[PDB]
Amino acid sequence: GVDLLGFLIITLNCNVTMVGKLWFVLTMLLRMLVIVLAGRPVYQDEQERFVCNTLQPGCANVCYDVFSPVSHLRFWLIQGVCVLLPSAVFSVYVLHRGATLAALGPGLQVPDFSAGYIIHLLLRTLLEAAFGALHYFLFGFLAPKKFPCTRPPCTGVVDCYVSRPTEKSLLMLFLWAVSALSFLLGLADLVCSLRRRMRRRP
Amino acid sequence: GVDLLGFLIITLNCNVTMVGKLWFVLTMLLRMLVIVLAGRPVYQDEQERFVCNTLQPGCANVCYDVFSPVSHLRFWLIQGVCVLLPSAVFSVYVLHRGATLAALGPGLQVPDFSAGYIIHLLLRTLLEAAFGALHYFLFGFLAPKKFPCTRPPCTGVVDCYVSRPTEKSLLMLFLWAVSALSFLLGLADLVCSLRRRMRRRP
Amino acid sequence: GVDLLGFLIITLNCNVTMVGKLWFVLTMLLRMLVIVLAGRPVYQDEQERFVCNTLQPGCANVCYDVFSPVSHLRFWLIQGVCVLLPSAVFSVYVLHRGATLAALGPGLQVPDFSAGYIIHLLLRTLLEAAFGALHYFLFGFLAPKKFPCTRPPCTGVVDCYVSRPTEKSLLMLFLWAVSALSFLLGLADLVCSLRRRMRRRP
Amino acid sequence: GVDLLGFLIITLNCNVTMVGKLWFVLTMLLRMLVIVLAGRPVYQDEQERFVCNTLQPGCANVCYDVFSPVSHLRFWLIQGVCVLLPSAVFSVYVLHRGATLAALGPGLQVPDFSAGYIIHLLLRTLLEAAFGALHYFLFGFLAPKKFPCTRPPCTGVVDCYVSRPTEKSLLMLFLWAVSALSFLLGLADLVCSLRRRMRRRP
Amino acid sequence: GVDLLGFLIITLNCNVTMVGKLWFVLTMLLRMLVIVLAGRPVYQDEQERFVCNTLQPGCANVCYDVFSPVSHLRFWLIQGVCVLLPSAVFSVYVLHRGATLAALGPGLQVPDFSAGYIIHLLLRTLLEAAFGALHYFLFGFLAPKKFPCTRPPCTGVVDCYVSRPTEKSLLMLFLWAVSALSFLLGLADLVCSLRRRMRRRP
Repeated sequence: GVDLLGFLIITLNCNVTMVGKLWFVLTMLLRMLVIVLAGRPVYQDEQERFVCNTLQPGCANVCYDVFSPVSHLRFWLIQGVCVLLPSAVFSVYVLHRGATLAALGPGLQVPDFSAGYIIHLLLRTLLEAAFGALHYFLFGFLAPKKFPCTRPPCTGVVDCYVSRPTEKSLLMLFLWAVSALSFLLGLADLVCSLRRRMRRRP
Repeated sequence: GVDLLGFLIITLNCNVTMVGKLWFVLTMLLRMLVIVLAGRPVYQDEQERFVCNTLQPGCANVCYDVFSPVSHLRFWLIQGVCVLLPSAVFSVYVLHRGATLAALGPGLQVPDFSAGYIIHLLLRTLLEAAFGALHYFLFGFLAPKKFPCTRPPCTGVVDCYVSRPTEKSLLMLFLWAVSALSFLLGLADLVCSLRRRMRRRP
Repeated sequence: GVDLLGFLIITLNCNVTMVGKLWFVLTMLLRMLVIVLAGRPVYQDEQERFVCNTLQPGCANVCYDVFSPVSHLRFWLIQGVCVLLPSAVFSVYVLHRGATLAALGPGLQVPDFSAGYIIHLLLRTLLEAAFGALHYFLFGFLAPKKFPCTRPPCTGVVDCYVSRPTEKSLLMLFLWAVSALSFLLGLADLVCSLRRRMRRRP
Repeated sequence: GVDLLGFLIITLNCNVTMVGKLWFVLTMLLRMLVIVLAGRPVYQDEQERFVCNTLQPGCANVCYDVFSPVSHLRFWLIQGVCVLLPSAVFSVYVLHRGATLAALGPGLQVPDFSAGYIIHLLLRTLLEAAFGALHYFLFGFLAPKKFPCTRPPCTGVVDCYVSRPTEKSLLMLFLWAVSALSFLLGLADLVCSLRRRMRRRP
Repeated sequence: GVDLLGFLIITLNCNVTMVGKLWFVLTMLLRMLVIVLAGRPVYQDEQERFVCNTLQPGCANVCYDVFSPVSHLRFWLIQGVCVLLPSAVFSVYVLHRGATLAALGPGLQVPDFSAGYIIHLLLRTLLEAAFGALHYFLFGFLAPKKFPCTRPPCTGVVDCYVSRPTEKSLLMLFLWAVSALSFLLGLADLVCSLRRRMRRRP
């Protein structure tokens, strides 16, 4: 005996575990906020102050283009969005299936969206290992200090100096630690919400 | 027997299909977020580091002005806004026609806004083909690496070097793939929500 | 027989026409979003790359200061805010007069805020003609391509080159078209919501 | 006979006058939006283009540091936040005292938070005169056009040119007018909500 | 006898004291807003205008990298996020335990989340002393005005000039004062919400 803004929050809370909620808080307060606020200013002058020891115009542009085919700030952003996509698709599905069932009508009788949670957890877990492997195989662990350049529109070999590599290496380690910690939180929910299912099935 | 914050969400959910909701999520989490967050920093120094091999002041300004009459970041933003406009006009219309009917008053009796959905889908689908054609005929597929300039306030032919073309070409391909995938989602909803209409009409 | 979050949306929806709602959508999705997102990056380097053919320090600063006493981005922002102010004052007034009347108490009995709509429409319409006239008399229709400078801390006449004038001229024409189209929407509501009033008064 | 999302808006609306609501709208739509959106771009290159007629490195840095100990954009932001703080503390107090009283329980019986309004108005009014006096005694009314510098790491007296002083002086006058107009709105509410109190006390 | 959007706000308000609410307002209106809005522009050109008295390319990059291993803006942001994390975890826990208990069902009967408040307060208080100690031992109290550099890719000892140190020193003192004031607010809530607990236990 509740209103429509009643049994529309219980039907979404009772189908998600506390571990998932705290994972959501951790993944949106320590990952999607640090990247936007403290990641953009750091990588604002990666090309402006990429000083190369040369004088022929155009050597610096190609040298920088060869040095970094794609900066890892965009890699972090893409990985963060692709991790959060399944957590939104499932929420939309739950809302659609919960707000349409009350229209027909008949101490609560909330639906049971449990079979749609394990698949979501599996997809989210699988989407992180591939991204971690790509991160390791593309960017390594720490940024380099100087780069040698040989692609000639210019004459010779030009050694260029990277800008503020220590802070970049610190931020990379921080994000690595955050992702590693968040992987275990999502792995512990799949092994706990699946052993709690076969128990309640005589 | 529901309140006003009751039969004001069902009357908006029952008139939109799950395909449309997931298209909305995809078009606002992978298109309107990537452009704002990762598109602005990339195109921040397109003119600052457009190095030209010349010394007469003023050759660089006109050469850049001839090179790019309009950058494609603004094109992407305009296309994204113009695609989402019909999806907001219909929502406003539904809210206006749903919150006014309950004022008069008489196991639910929700209205049927189905004839106003096919027209919206047709307009949204038609608004994307023209923009795709314009994108292909204006910007091509990949960015160039060097530009020749002849418009003289300066003396001769000046070859200028574009800044970070590889990352720009990667982002353009990503956005092309996203738009191509989103077109089929909007096309499959029109062919499914129209065959499901003539069935329920004896 | 509704709650307080009941007859507090009808009392605000029944007093505003569909034309006004779609005008609100149009002038907040195509005017206040384009200016913020695509207007700031364009006018970010108007002074940084205002190249002048001189060598005496300080000629460029005064030449730019004489060239543009006030950029038109701030003009657009001020006009946009001053247009939207009346649409918020009336909403605040309606909420204040609707949430205080239900406290006393006595198939609905919603209030009639119609006399307070024509005055709002008249003020909003009058606030746009003056701004349009100021825009035409201050900035013209197209940006110039080069500027002559004579105010001497420097020696002679210095011709400076403006940065990316074609894109600026395209954006300003787009904004002109948007404002011109929005003026007629606000003019057609005053002539329709006033002829529909004298009819219902025997 | 209302819900909790019922007698939680009347208990906040009935304790605030229309003058206060319109002052809030004016102070958050014409003061906290202009500063953020149009104040940040103007003061973005105050140091980048502070051209000084010298050649010894380091003279420009100290000359700029002596010229502007603190820019007035931060002064405006601090004043704006410190003005709005009392208007939020009182709202939090009202919510806390209104949501806890309905738990115990017993044509409405709304509480009377009037003695807590005059003190808030007095504090808000007193917090603006001091800031106005500080603004006048620190920044004056109009920005200067050129600055003489004598603090030597360099040799001699160096005259530097300020960047775009006319637009800065226009924005300063606009903000001065806005603050002066807003002071009277807060002064007229204290003299009206206090004469309307002794009347209703036989 | 309330709805679900009823006994879901009382169960969260009655478990938090007014001191905590005003601390939240203070630590989100004077700490998380000043840093984002007035902290980013100040530290935007810390490396761009770090002038060094040398001519060999690459000396400036390493000199700046040695001078500031990590800027204190990121330190402030990390400390602010880590302070607010416990205040969000507890809120999520309260919502989860309050929205699930009403599903089963049985002048109010709100739960008592008091034992879960002292632990949260203790963790939040302990998380600030360590950060304050780190701030003192890493950045001191005032920024320096000039830096000597000896790490050679360059020849000799190079004295570089910091950019706008006075404003940085003023902002750092302001943030120090804000943090010091906020520490006592969180300390006085633990000593008051613990003496008020043993009283109500015969």
